[PDB]
Amino acid sequence: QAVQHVVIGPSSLIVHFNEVIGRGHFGCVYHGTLLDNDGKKIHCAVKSLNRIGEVSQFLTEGIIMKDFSHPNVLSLLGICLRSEGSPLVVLPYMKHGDLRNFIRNETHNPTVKDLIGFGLQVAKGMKYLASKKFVHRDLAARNCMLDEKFTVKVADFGLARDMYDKEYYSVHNKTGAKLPVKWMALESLQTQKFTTKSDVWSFGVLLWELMTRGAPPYPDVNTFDITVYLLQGRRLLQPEYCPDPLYEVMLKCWHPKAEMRPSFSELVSRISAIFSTF
Ligand SMILES: O=[N+]([O-])c1cccc(CNc2nc(C(F)(F)F)nc3ncc(-c4cnn(C5CCNCC5)c4)cc23)c1
Repeated sequence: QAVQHVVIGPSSLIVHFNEVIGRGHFGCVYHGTLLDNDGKKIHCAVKSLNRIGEVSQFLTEGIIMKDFSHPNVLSLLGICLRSEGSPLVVLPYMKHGDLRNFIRNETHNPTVKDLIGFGLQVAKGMKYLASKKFVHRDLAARNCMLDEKFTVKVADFGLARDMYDKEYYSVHNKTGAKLPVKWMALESLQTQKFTTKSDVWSFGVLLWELMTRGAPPYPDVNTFDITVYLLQGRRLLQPEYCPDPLYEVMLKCWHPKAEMRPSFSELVSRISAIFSTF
């Protein structure tokens, strides 16, 4: 026990295994139905982890993840160990899928204000995580979800940590770490260490993705050259319809001196002000 408050009884959960809605390196994600305490049926997303010594680490992870709670951070609904043996991670269903795919979709019409609002939401989610001394390491539009109410959830963390799109990652050959090179702070490219200050660099990249509606960053600088491009002081350019003040905020996030970058509390303030004016 001690993980009992995280536990979901098997007969209280249906996983719709024919309906794959996501795939990461650590397992598939399926549509599911959970019967809550209320006795109401709710839509969930279920994560099937394929890959006994490491079982107790999973229960360990479930409880710490359960303690995190915020409107803009992905929440853990529960975990279900079945007779199958494959641990199941139960998370709320995100109607609009990941934020990058939502904005790239040409049939969607998010407004400039919408896009700035998504950004603010992440800033808020990230503010809460940095206060709990949590470093994300992989903040990006592809790793934020969008629910039915246009609420952004910072995901890719705890039991949901994975690679869902291999395309942008280098996997280090010695340490195993995923390295999303084009979202990485300069100092992270050099030392492979990550901080809240490097999260801030990445949030900057995320804002740029928002104001370009999911364009690939630095499409013409190869991976290797990214380090000298940044050492040369060069940075991503202002997208066409990105307000001047917001771009200034991006540039702040990319200052070569980590200490010189704003904190997420400071980013929430500047961006709320931008969001509310005009
Ligand atoms: O953990 N992540 O940050 C992450 C990032 C990218 C992909 C995933 C796996 N995809 C997912 N992970 C989760 C989570 F994290 F809560 F379990 N919840 C999810 N809810 C809904 C959907 C989904 C898939 N298609 N759609 C609709 C898109 C518009 N039309 C058709 C259906 C929604 C994908 C999820 C996870």
